[PDB]
This record gives sequence, C-alpha cells and structure tokens, in this order.
Amino acid sequence: IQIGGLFPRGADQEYSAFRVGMVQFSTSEFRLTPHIDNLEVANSFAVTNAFCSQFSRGVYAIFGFYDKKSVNAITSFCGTLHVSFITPSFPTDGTHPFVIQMRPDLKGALLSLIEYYQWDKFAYLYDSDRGLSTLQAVLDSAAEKKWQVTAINVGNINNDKKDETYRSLFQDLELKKERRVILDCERDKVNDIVDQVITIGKHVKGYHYIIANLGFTDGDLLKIQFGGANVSGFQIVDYDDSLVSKFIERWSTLEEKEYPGAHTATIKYTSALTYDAVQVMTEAFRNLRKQRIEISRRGNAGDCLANPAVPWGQGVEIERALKQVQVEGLSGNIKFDQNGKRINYTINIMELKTNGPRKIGYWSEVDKMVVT
Amino acid sequence: IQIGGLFPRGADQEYSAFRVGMVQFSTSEFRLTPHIDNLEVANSFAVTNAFCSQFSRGVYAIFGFYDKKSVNAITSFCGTLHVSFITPSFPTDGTHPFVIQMRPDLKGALLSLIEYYQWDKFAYLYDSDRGLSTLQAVLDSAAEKKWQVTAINVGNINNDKKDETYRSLFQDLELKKERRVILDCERDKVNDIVDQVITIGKHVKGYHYIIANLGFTDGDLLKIQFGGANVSGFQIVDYDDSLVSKFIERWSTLEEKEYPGAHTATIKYTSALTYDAVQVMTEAFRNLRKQRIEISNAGDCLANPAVPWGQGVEIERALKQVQVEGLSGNIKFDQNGKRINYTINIMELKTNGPRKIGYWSEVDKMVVTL
Repeated sequence: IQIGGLFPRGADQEYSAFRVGMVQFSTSEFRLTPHIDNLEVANSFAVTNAFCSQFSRGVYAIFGFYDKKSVNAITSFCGTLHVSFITPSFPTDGTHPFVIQMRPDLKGALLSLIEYYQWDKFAYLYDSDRGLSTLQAVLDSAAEKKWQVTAINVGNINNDKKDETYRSLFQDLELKKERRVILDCERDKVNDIVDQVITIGKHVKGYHYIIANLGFTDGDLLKIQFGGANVSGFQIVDYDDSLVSKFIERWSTLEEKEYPGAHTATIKYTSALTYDAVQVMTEAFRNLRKQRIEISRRGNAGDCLANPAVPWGQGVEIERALKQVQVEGLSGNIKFDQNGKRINYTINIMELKTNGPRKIGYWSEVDKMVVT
Repeated sequence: IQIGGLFPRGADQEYSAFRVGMVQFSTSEFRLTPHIDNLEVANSFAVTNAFCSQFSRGVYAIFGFYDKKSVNAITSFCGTLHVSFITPSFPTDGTHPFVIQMRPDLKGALLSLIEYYQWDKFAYLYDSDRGLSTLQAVLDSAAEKKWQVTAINVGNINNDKKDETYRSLFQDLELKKERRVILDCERDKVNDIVDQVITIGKHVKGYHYIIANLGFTDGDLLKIQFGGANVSGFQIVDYDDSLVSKFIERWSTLEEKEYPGAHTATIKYTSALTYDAVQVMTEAFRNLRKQRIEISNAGDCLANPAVPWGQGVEIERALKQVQVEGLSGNIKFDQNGKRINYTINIMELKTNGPRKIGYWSEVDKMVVTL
C-alpha cells in the first residue's frame, strides 16, 4: 500500500521517528511503502508540486507537515481531489475535509490555565509562523473575562538584531510593569527568548512564564530551574506512562548516525505524533481489509490539474477509515471527530520546580477543568 | 502583448473599470490582449489552476486579486516562475518578489490618526477574512504607546444570527463603557455594522468611529450623517482632483448594462486601482520597447525542476520602475512592488457631508491637518 511523505528539511528526529514506526507497525501480512519527498514546507509552490507528484505516483494517503504559508495550498488540493492528509502540524481552524490532524488543540488548555492562575493582566508573545489561531482566543476571551492583554508579534525579528531588540523589548515591556508572560513560539524562538530573559535577569522571583506548546520537557528547562521565576507549560507525552517508557528505552539506544535525532531521553512531540501517525495509518488500512473494501487502483489517474477535477472514488472510504481509528500511542488516547480533529485527549499541566518539571494536573477535552 | 486576468466572481465594477482602462490606455502602436478568468479567489485550488492555465497560454504578466486564504498560493507561483502579478488586493506583509501591489498601506495612516485624536482606550473590530496585518500593528503599538485596545474578531458571524449577535456584541462591549471604535471590515461588513449601530442608537453624540479602509465615501455614509457621532476615515481617490473629475464625467454616463457597476458618481477604490493598474501595465510594456528589449513556447507550471522564465525579471523591473498619475494619485513603487510617495486624504463626516480635513504622506507621515 503506497503512501507519500512530505517532510521539511532537517526534520531529522521526526523522520527517524517515522521510520521506527514503520518498522514497528508494519507486519508480514501488511506493509506500507512510502515515497518520501523533502522540501521547504513554507513554499506553497514546492508543496503543491510535491503533492501533485505523489498524486501521479498513485498514493493512497499522504503524511506530511504544513505551515501557515502553505496550509491552504495543501488542504485545498486534498479536499478537492479526495486525498487524505495526515499531519502533526497545527490543527486547522476550519472544518476542512481529508485532513486527519494528529496534534491536539492547545487553545482550550491555555485558557483554562490562565484562569487557574487567575491572571487578568499579562503579556502574550506570539510567533506569526505558528498560525495566529490562538492569538484571537486570548483576545476574544480578554474581552469576555476582561483581561488586559499586551500582545506583541515577535516572529519578525531577524538574526541581525536578535539579542539587540529582544533586550530592548523589555525596555518597552517593563513599561506596564509586566510580570506574567505567555510564550507562543517555535522552539528556536522559545529558547532564543529564555536565553535573553536570563541574560537580563528577568528569570528571578516575581516573574511567571507559560510556555504555549505541547512539549514542556522538550527543550532545556535547566537554565532557569533556579532563577526563582514560576514556569509552567504543557506536555502530551507522559514519560511516566508504561507505553512511553518501553519506547524510550529503545529510542535512547538507537544508532544516532542511523537514526538522526535519536539516542536521547526525551522525544519531541512532533516526532512522537509522527510515530503515532504511522500507527493510525497502518490501522486504518488494516480496517479496510477487515471490511473487505477494494481501495486499489484498477487504473491510474495522473494529473494534479486535470479539468474538470474528478475526485478519486475510493477517496471517501479512506478518509472515513482514518477518522474512525482509535488507538493508544505516545500521545495517549488517539481518537478523531468527523473533522479529523483530535478528541477524548488529555494534556498534562506542568510546573518547573527546583527538583525538576512536575505534572501538577491535567486538562481533559471533556472535564475541561484543569484537574489537580 | 498577452496578459491574464483573474477576477473574482461578481467583481463587476472592477471589471468594467478594467475594460475602460483597456480602451483609453491602449493605442494604435500598442495593444494589450487579456485572457480573463472568473473564479472563487479564496479557493487556492481554483487560483492555482487558473494561474497555471495562463502560464501555458504564455501570458507576460497577470492582473488579479487574492484572498488571505489564497495569497500564498499566488505569490509562491509568481515568485517561483517569474511571472509578475499586479493587484489591487491588500499589500503582502513580506517582501515577496514579482508582485506589484497597487493598494497603499493603511497601517501607517491609521496609527497616526489614533494619535491625532489622542485616543488611548478604544475598541478594534477586525475581519478575519481581510488579513490580520493591521490587527498587529495596532497591538504592537498599544504596548509601545500604552493603549488599552479591545480587539474583537467579527468576521465569523454567519447570516443566521447576523443582527441577533451584533446587537448583543454591544451588551458585551458596552461593558468597558466603550465609546471610541475602529471598524476594519469589508464594505459589506462595514455597512451591516453601521445599520446595527443606528438600530440600537449608538450613532448618537458621545461615540467616535474610524473606518479602516481606503474608501470613506465609497458606501452610504448618509444614514449616520446626523446621529451626532464622530465618524472618520480614509480616501485615496480625490474627487476634487482634475484627473478624477474628467474620469467621473465619462464613468457616470456609461451604459450601465454594457458596463455593470458604472453610471455612478463615485467609484470604488478597488475599481479605481484596477483601472490605474491598466495604466501601469501599459506604461511598463511601452518602456520595454523604449529600451529595445525582446520578450517572447511557455510550458507546464509543474515542470520539475522549475526553470524560471528568462525575461521574467526584466518585466518585473519595468513594472516596478513605472511612475504615473492616476485615480489614486502618485503611483510609484519600491523594489518590493509596494507603493510609495503616495498620499491618503483624512476625512470626517460633518452635517453637510464628508470633509477632507487633511492628508497623510508616506514621507511627512504627519496627519498634516489643513
């Protein structure tokens, strides 16, 4: 069963996690065979081309990553042609079809926590790249719950004055005597920022930071474990989980030059979801034999732009099979709604104490109350 | 010289403005011949297909429109393949190449005005559909100049509870006793917002509204000329201008069934820029003979590897170094296709009518009261 892979450049850990999943989840009676393409995922042209190529090859589904600058390109083609796209990238805001979204929604949990700490005046530092879905919720709810949010787009600082203007961003932000802050950026920025918070000595007592992403332990927490600032975040990989322990003991011992990014004690949530994604995909094709469904080409349709666009017949079966999969993985309960969004899922709430990161509770999609 | 046209559906006025420009700007020695495609511009699939169609036809440039949804699709293909795209849609935030952007940047002017009125607590009503480029500029600043902005995305209200929830959005917005307000919506959402403002009687004295777009007179401002509320906005078409008067006399008398959307006293700024766009293109191809530059089988846009059209950059250059006067005044571009050396009239709604109370220069950058 042929599938396509659209991996960003230097998505090493993720590709390794993907290959590991391939080995583990494929069997004798059943083997996925992926054609992998590596590309600049923010380039809509590159992405449209990568898609159209796989479409001629005759793939049945596509595992991939997309970016704010390329998401519409990919979803529009998937939706139009009935190719299902499975992805660990950010969930789409809209109810798009033929997109199975492995990443859970953080908007929900982040708002509950802001209330849990009973904040009502803070700062919000967002990266334009991530998608801006969350900026709005914080703003929408700051109207409702009357918060005084101080939003600043931080994604448009170039390496040139990286350290120079970050430092002077607190000569602009100390103005409102701002103490509680939320970080919503790609890991490279999050680190780049923390580094700067320390350098200027705003990691001391009196400051509280929330890391708006799903991998709290994913990066280097240590550098501020002892400044005296409060530091909170989210984690969808429970390393206390049996399933996850068994995984890491193999992962931590992989040939680091055969599996780049491996041979470590933690795994990035994106890499985790990439691996869980191989499980979901394999299971949905096993359920398509277990319903004696013929999803095979009897013929091949090769142009991405043929007009009129005629959707693949079996396309809708494959979308269904995927969305009605339920398994347990590195991210716990994997279960989808009609729109390919994740449900019945849990996010650990985390605090950075002096001994280390602590799971202080969880956020259920259902209960929805930070449970402690 | 062949060019492509990518028009949204029911972009009537704009297409008419386009055809008019075609007539007057083309000569004996020089004729642009457009292949026109009408499409759902928010559909990146549709838009990419259309682009690729024109690309095979062998067009030299493309005039068109794009949507927050579909802008990356377009710019990405244009950038990659070296086809130049001229457009009246919102300017791109980046420095994308091969995009000549006819619409000036409103971020600049809007911020100056907020200071001119010396506001520091207001509401900002934005439309998701337009793009959130401005939402940031306002918020980035609200940090800097310590404003207390109350932002609300209003683009995700469906026709069902249109009136129902707009009204109850001031049962949520009267909370902060909110009196100054910025509207950043399409004309359609703008007038809908305005009617509701009147229906509930918040168009009275004590309220001040700023209309964040380039067509202050473009819609019906009369409905609230006399409520007693302050109402300000922007205008890039100066109807007092000689060049524009000559235009409207013709425009206002066109066969309304031969030129839909015409036969009126005002013209929408998009239609204006559409028309100005025919001038800019025309000019740039005339300057390409006036430099004895040769440009002339095209191929598949999905050909791999992508090989850029050789003459492509020449055409991008010619376009970007064009300077003329049009319905929007001084048309002049920087290296990035963005507009420069331009002016925006500042406008207030008085009881006799809208009044040009000043201007905003890209250079002076004052709100330059007069």
